[PDB]
Amino acid sequence: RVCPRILMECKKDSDCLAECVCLEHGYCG
Repeated sequence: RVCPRILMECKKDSDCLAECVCLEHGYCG
């Protein structure tokens, strides 16, 4: 669950850092 909250758009899970994931709204979370 290592995922600091950082408002950023994402195209896929890899676009985000740490174990964060890309939700449907198109942002990491």
